[PDB]
Amino acid sequence: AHPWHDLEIGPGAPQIFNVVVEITKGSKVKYELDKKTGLIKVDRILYSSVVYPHNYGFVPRTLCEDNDPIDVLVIMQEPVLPGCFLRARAIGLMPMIDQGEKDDKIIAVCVDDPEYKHYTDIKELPPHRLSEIRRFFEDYKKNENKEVAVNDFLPSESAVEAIQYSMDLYAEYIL
Amino acid sequence: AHPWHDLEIGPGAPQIFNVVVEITKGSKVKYELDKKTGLIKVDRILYSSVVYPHNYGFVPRTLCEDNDPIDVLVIMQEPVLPGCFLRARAIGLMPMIDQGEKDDKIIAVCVDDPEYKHYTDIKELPPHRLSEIRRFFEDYKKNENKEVAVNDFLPSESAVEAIQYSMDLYAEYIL
Amino acid sequence: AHPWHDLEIGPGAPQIFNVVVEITKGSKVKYELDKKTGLIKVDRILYSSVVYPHNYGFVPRTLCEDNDPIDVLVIMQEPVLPGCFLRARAIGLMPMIDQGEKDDKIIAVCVDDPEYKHYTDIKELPPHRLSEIRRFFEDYKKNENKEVAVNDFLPSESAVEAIQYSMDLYAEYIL
Ligand SMILES: [Mg+2]
Ligand SMILES: [Mg+2]
Ligand SMILES: [Mg+2]
Repeated sequence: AHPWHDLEIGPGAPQIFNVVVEITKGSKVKYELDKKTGLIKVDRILYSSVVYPHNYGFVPRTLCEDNDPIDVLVIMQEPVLPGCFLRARAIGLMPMIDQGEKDDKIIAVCVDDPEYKHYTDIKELPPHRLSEIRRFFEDYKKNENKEVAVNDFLPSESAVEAIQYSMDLYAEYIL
Repeated sequence: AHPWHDLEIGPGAPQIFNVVVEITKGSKVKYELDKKTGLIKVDRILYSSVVYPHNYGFVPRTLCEDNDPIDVLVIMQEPVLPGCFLRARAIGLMPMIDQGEKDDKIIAVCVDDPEYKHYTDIKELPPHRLSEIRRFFEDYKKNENKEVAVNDFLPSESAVEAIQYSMDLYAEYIL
Repeated sequence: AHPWHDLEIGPGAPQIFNVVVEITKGSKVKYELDKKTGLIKVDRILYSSVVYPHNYGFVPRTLCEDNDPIDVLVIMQEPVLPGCFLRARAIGLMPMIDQGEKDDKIIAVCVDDPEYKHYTDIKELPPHRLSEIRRFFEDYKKNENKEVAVNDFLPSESAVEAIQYSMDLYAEYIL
């Protein structure tokens, strides 16, 4: 199964959905799905002594304006390996700009993680968590001389609307 | 290749056989094969501060009464990653009951591990190893309020008979 | 996608090319691509207390006299996981003999690693690095009672010629 096209989004979408992990919490390696093959590839090694703050990946059968599936950061107890998928609930949305292009990220929790599965909104999180996440995306390409502006987080309903829209775009631009 | 259906069981089956690893020794993440896609998914994060005592997975082209392929715990020197497979010899069988349902596990060694490849029966193992394994399966779902009873281990020939039966069930219930 | 057959070698071949990693830097597990299925398998656990000095794998759509794709050792900042691929530049060639059979290895860097992407020849590396690499391949099967002779390293152009030849052999012996 191709993890973008063949894996189902999950019956509970857009509220709950599968996430294919590309990058493990704590990693300096920026892995990405290779869209053509469905394999995981090294896009690059980060140019700063920084690491992804949480597991990170994408939602199957979604599509954004950047021609990628929608991105998700998944808060949970444990590191998850690239290429594996998990079930997640959207709890907030982080709008941002990467060199003039929209690049919004979903903030989610794993619904099968007994510690985090009961979160439904990012306002429930310790605020430092949000501060660290925002700072990561403002920092992680600085040493590539690439400009990343991050805006204020939005609530879970904004995230759910983003997911739904990306489902629609995928369904439209398929065949 | 779908790792359940397309990967061969191995010429030496039922005595020696491929094992597709789902969970690495030391992990708190309960990964599982997603039967439909052949991808590895997070089933859950364990609900106790426990970890899998050994690499853990399943045998291709097998089927049990629980509609899953047969489960195998593989004793060896080194952690193995989810989605990779290895060659194993069955050396014992651990019968158990998960909430009233049969859920027996094969105890095996990796035949390509110079340290463990010469084991042919669980009675050859340091007995604590068996004690820790049994205790793990009695413990690991307790905090999910799920009941798991584990019975006395059986010899390698009982394990080989279990494997063979699960080969037969797979061959029957295919097409 | 089958990682040997279906993944492209990369537009820049033979100078720059995809590498599918089989073994992570620091590993004692000798993983290998299973040619038939495209899955990663445990070939064996190394028989000495040694570990791979760098990430290690193969180039898609190549073929050598040993009926395997050509082998590559990839020098870079970070460990890469089995089954993932990356973009690499050939910077040298290590000729060797494994029990009377040719088994030459490419020495490469990851072109997406900001630290190493500017290397074009192995003479640019700290010489100890070459000493450690050579010694690894002279050591790692000793305890299997298998004989491995390693010869003097050759420059990047020798590596590029090896890659190109292995591309040709693959194209010939396909269908
Ligand atoms: Mg993305
Ligand atoms: Mg199972
Ligand atoms: Mg090889």
